[PDB]
Amino acid sequence: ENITQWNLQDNGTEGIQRAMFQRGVNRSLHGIWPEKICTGVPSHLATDTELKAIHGMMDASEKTNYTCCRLQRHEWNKHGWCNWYNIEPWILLMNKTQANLTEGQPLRECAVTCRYDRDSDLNVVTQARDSPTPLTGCKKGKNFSFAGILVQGPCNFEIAV
Ligand SMILES: *[C@@H]1O[C@H](CO)[C@@H](O[C@@H]2O[C@H](CO)[C@@H](O[C@@H]3O[C@H](CO[C@@H]4O[C@H](CO)[C@@H](O)[C@H](O)[C@@H]4O)[C@@H](O)[C@H](O[C@H]4O[C@H](CO)[C@@H](O)[C@H](O)[C@@H]4O)[C@@H]3O)[C@H](O)[C@H]2NC(C)=O)[C@H](O)[C@H]1NC(C)=O
Ligand SMILES: *[C@@H]1O[C@H](CO)[C@@H](O[C@@H]2O[C@H](CO)[C@@H](O[C@@H]3O[C@H](CO[C@H]4O[C@H](CO)[C@@H](O)[C@H](O)[C@@H]4O)[C@@H](O)[C@H](O[C@@H]4O[C@H](CO)[C@@H](O)[C@H](O)[C@@H]4O)[C@@H]3O)[C@H](O)[C@H]2NC(C)=O)[C@H](O)[C@H]1NC(C)=O
Ligand SMILES: O=c1ccn([C@@H]2O[C@H](CO)[C@@H](O)[C@H]2OP(=O)(O)O)c(=O)[nH]1
Ligand SMILES: O=c1ccn([C@@H]2O[C@H](CO)[C@@H](O)[C@H]2OP(=O)(O)O)c(=O)[nH]1
Ligand SMILES: *[C@@H]1O[C@H](CO)[C@@H](O)[C@H](O)[C@H]1NC(C)=O
Ligand SMILES: *[C@@H]1O[C@H](CO)[C@@H](O)[C@H](O)[C@H]1NC(C)=O
Ligand SMILES: *[C@@H]1O[C@H](CO)[C@@H](O)[C@H](O)[C@H]1NC(C)=O
Repeated sequence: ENITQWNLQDNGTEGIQRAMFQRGVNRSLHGIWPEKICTGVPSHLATDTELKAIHGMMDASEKTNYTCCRLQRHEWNKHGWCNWYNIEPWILLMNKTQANLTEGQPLRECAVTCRYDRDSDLNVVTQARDSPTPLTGCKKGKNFSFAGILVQGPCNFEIAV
């Protein structure tokens, strides 16, 4: 039911993806998304010490030099507080998910957004998730590159039939 999405390295894509490439990071968690989006005052303000505990997750914000904690706080506020109720189980979940992503190619990895590279003739995956979704920037009949791993389809498993 919850969508897990993450960023993948790509020097050709300015922002988080280029920063990950330079830092030798292959996969960095974006968020864990239940159906219910949080509205209003969070039940708890996510501190930098708390958010830093999700080891290896990079901020999408250039203002923190892609470290912590603008993306992390935004994720707790928009998707965390109203569904997890307390910060401790959400940090342990976000951190276990990132620790799993750092290991390499996940069991379920589907492209979300691409940057088509004319030189290598590949759909360089900039964001992926654990379930298939309509693509953005991915060119039809071109193979996908998930932080170096070549896959002919949009997922590292079969969807169709
Ligand atoms: C998918 O995403 C959902 C969120 O939409 C996740 O579900 C949440 O899981 C967390 C645990 O990881 C749950 O948090 C705990 O809630 C306890 C109270 O919950 C009551 O019962 C139902 C649950 O069916 C709730 O819906 C009600 O609102 C009730 O409040 C709460 O007591 C508990 O805290 C205790 O432990 C922590 C430490 O773990 C202490 O810090 C704390 O003081 C206290 O002792 C937790 O906060 C949460 O209830 C779940 N939310 C829902 C809506 O079900 C799934 O886990 C996600 N799954 C995957 C695979 O990603
Ligand atoms: C990771 O991705 C980045 C971005 O795509 C890439 O960086 C680019 O690298 C190229 C080559 O080193 C570089 O090109 C040079 O640009 C200067 C002018 O630069 C100015 O303008 C840029 C915008 O156009 C701006 O980004 C710069 O900061 C700067 O203000 C130009 O003078 C160079 O001279 C030419 O050199 C070529 C050969 O290299 C000759 O054929 C030619 O005649 C000129 O002498 C050259 O074009 C580009 O500026 C970089 N862009 C950015 C954004 O940094 C990295 O290369 C890539 N990393 C890896 C490891 O792949
Ligand atoms: O985790 C993230 C967050 C944002 N982005 C993209 O970077 C820009 C936001 O500054 C935006 O270009 C935004 O595009 P979007 O995510 O909305 O598709 C990422 O790539 N990864
Ligand atoms: O199920 C979903 C799918 C996407 N999103 C948000 O929309 C942005 C673009 O897809 C995604 O980058 C994400 O942005 P965010 O909420 O993390 O700011 C969801 O919220 N839930
Ligand atoms: C991490 O991976 C292991 C093995 O696939 C799995 O048992 C565990 O549930 C995963 N944790 C998360 C947070 O996805
Ligand atoms: C977060 O995950 C890392 C593994 O990358 C682990 O070493 C660390 O103890 C975990 N942190 C918390 C707060 O559990
Ligand atoms: C990134 O991915 C490539 C391809 O899977 C791999 O060769 C490389 O070792 C990975 N880097 C890290 C930091 O795990």
